[PDB]
Amino acid sequence: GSEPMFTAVTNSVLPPDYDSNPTQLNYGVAVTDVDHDGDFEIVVAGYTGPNLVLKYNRAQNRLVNIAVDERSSPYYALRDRQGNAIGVTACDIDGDGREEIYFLNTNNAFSGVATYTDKLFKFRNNRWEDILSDDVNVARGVASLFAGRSVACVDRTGSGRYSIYIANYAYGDVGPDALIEMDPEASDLSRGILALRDVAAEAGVSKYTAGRGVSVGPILSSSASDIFCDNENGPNFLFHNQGNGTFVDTAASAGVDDPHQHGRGVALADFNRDGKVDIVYGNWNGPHRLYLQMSAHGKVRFRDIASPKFSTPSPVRTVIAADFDNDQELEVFFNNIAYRSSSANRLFRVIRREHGDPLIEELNPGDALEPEGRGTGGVVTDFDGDGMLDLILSHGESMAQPLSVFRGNQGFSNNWLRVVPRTRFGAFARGAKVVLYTKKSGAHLRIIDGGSGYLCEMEPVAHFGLGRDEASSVEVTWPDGKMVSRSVASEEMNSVLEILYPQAPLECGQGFSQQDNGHCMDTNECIQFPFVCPRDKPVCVNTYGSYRCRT
Ligand SMILES: *[C@@H]1O[C@H](CO[C@@H]2O[C@@H](C)[C@@H](O)[C@@H](O)[C@@H]2O)[C@@H](O[C@@H]2O[C@H](CO)[C@@H](O)[C@H](O)[C@H]2NC(C)=O)[C@H](O)[C@H]1NC(C)=O
Ligand SMILES: [Ca+2]
Ligand SMILES: [Ca+2]
Ligand SMILES: [Ca+2]
Ligand SMILES: [Ca+2]
Ligand SMILES: [Ca+2]
Ligand SMILES: [Ca+2]
Ligand SMILES: [K+]
Ligand SMILES: [K+]
Ligand SMILES: [K+]
Ligand code: NA
Repeated sequence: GSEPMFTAVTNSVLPPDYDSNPTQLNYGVAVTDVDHDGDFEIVVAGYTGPNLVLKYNRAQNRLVNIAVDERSSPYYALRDRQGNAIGVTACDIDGDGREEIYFLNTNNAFSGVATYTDKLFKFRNNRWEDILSDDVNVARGVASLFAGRSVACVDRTGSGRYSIYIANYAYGDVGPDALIEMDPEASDLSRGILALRDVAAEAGVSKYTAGRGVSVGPILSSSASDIFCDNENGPNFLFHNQGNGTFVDTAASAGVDDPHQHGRGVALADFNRDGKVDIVYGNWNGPHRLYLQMSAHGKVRFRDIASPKFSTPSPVRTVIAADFDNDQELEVFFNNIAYRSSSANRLFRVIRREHGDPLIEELNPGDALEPEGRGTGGVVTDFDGDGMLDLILSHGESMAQPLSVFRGNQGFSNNWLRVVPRTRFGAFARGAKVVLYTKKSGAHLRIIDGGSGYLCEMEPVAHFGLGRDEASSVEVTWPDGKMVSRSVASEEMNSVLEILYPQAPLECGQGFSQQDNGHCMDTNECIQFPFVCPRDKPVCVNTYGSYRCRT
């Protein structure tokens, strides 16, 4: 409630300067591995100015920009100073195990027609090169001149090669959303011929909307990647993956169309830890939503549980859900833009309860309050590898301000585990679901972020806080449905586990058991008895991960 969660470390780790943290207009931020060396770099969309690629130097304890102003540098093209970048994400589009980097540029346009193309950078011929406008693609209808906002990776058919969802901002009947991916039939990767196509129309997502936020993962799907678009001046879309690379909108039916509000930052999470994916998002000067997935009438239906404080209107941009203090409960961070007046950032803990809905608790964001911050973007990542998530905030639009960097103040003695699933080709498995079964605390769910938070993309890591507890096993579900269950050894606690795509006896913890298919599932205590309920509360009710006894 009262103790400050964050300390600013900007001045020691990323001081305002010309080269690495300029006073400029920045927008989205994405975390990926740019130099294939295992560590993650932080890619910043420069709206007026170069894009930044920040790499942690342990010797100096600094984030240093490696996209230096040097034409001979392999990173030089990434600067794209002429591009007015807003959205960014990174995804392996060609299946080489390395991520490409997409910048949505919005030069001279709020909406409709823009004057400079988006960029999709790939490392080849020993340097980063734009492939959207190269010989192969320039006439293939994949580089267009539209305003837009967020982008996100989508493993559309479970192939392990990503499509990139492009949330364009239409003006009338100009500027539909796009879904860009590799065209295998026109590609020859042995010769570096990477042919792209837009499949938005055939996939069912070619819509004319005021695009804002996007999130991707198994929301209604058990394993396949659905797409949630929180738009403005109209309904949100909840694109249910049909299993054949196509999507059908289900938002109105599911109760998340929210047609009279204007979405910004968005994240997918399981707040009540019932294994069903929930949706949190900010509404621009509107009632922020925390939608728990429920199953009313055998049909799926989301229910808002936002408290009055949580839903208090603000000029929200970035929304992130993460366990900043490793205490097992997710926090939600709101990066507000102080464009007309002071507008403090907000932090809430969402506390799973034994009975009923989670409890929403306002926290003190400490140095991350930033009442004068023009917040435009942000990410979480553990860039220094100490097991505590770090927070980076970008600022811009209406006032040039440097990036800010924060470390957490709380939960140092709590346990943690970080899980990194890989695709069948060795890339970050964006869109994968990771479930951690704890010894006594039930099951925690993460989705690896392919794009979230409005304009951003978080590190490709399922970061679990374990509090005082320990892990029994992990379970990874890839978008294609492959599921791997693995015990976590004692010595693997408080570390990063890599989980490879599949080319010890299983521990499922309390409330769960290994089924005939080899995977952990809920134990039904009500039938697995010596009878569990006492005389005075004799009716047993089975729950996911537990049970309750009532009268
Ligand atoms: C892609 O699949 C959709 C959905 O197919 C239905 O749901 C799937 C999960 C599976 O159960 C299928 O057998 C179902 O048909 C197709 O849309 C359906 O198409 C049929 C045939 O025209 C139609 O009668 C259904 O009403 C459609 N259902 C929905 C929900 O739209 C779609 O045609 C498939 N497209 C391609 C190109 O394969
Ligand atoms: Ca790296
Ligand atoms: Ca690649
Ligand atoms: Ca849930
Ligand atoms: Ca927490
Ligand atoms: Ca850290
Ligand atoms: Ca149970
Ligand atoms: K730029
Ligand atoms: K909306
Ligand atoms: K702010
Ligand atoms: Na654009």
